[PDB]
This record gives sequence, C-alpha cells and structure tokens, in this order.
Amino acid sequence: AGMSLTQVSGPVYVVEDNYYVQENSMVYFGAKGVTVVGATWTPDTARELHKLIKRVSRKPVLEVINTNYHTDRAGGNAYWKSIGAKVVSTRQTRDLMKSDWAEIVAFTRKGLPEYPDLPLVLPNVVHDGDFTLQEGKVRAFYAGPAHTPDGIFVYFPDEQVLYGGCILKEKLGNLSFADVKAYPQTLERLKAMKLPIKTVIGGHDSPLHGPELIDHYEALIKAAPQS
Ligand SMILES: [Zn+2]
Repeated sequence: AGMSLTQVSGPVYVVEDNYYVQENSMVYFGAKGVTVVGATWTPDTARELHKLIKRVSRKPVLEVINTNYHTDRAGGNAYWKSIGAKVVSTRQTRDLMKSDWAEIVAFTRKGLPEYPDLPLVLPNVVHDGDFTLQEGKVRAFYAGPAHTPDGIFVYFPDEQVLYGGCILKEKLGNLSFADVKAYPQTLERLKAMKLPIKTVIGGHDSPLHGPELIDHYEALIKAAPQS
C-alpha cells in the first residue's frame, strides 16, 4: 500500500509512508483522542493517514507533532490544521520553520521534482522545553543537535518505544543539514538517560528495530566525512 498503519504495542502504531522517500511516523490512540507524531510528507499524505486512522478510531485527532522543521515531518500541516488538530513543536523548530521552510522545500524539490511547492504552515502550539501529551504517555524531548539543529525524540514509557524521526535510521544519508561532530554526542546524551527501550522506530528505511539501532547509526556517523 502507499501507506500502512500498524500496531507495534498497545495504543502505539507505526506509519510507513511510502510516498516520495519512505518516511515512518507514529500514531498514539488515546482515551480522548489521537496524537500523530510526524505530520507526513504532504497535505495529501496526511489525508491518507487520517483515512487509516478513521478505520481504527472515531476519536478526534487532537494534535500532530513536528519533530523537526523539514518537509517529511511538517509537510502535512495544512491538512491537520484544516481538521482542527493542533500542530505542536518546540520554539526552536517553529523559528527555524519560519526562516528556512522555503529553503527546505526547494531542497526537497531538487531530489523530488514531483513534490509540491507547499506554502508555510506553522505550529500553533509551541513549547520552550520538553513536553508531554496523553496524560504523560507521549514524552517529547531535546537532547542536542544531530540530523538538524532542532530534532526531538518522542518516548512512549508504557510500551518502551523510542522515536527519533529523522535522527535514527539504517543508512547514513547525505547529511546536508547535520552537525556531524555533535550527532554522536547527542546519541550518547540520549543513551545516558537510561530509558527502558524495547523498540526503536527508525524514521526512514524499515521502522522496526531494537535499541541497537542507536548504536548502529552512531557507528555510521562516527565514520562519516567531517566526523
Ligand atoms: Zn527525514
């Protein structure tokens, strides 16, 4: 399918968005409504995700988290706003989105000419620190710069699942926005938290991994150019 939505543990589901370059995002089915983590690539992909959500739950989509300011994490924003979902990010992410959205859209369209020239749609709920949703069961935090300056992690303590959006994945990638030397230092700050982790969801490539995906990517980036 163009997109799948599949349970990994309890109320925590993984989105495999096979549009453009495959990106993986998360959905949390809560008691009052649904939290989406990663807005997906475009307003059209966001609509496709909503269609899948409505086959699982009748409860409203409450909010969507932009885990960074890039197109694969914020592209769906127009759709989510249109249905009355909050679009949530850190202040850092929101500020970078305002200044750099045109730049990231242009960069995206260099490799993906078919990708739409999306207008800026900013988060309307902005956090200055770490934050939680869903009665503390979805926990977002900053541990330093990596793939971008602003990318955040989202942890699901009940299910022991960690999502890092674009930060964690199988292949190195081309690193155009990355802080190559800080990247492993951010991964080590993450590991030093000693979070109970059974599952790490990679934001690209195949999503389902164990905690060792962190070590896998750390080793790749420590061997990279400019490391
Ligand atoms: Zn990405």
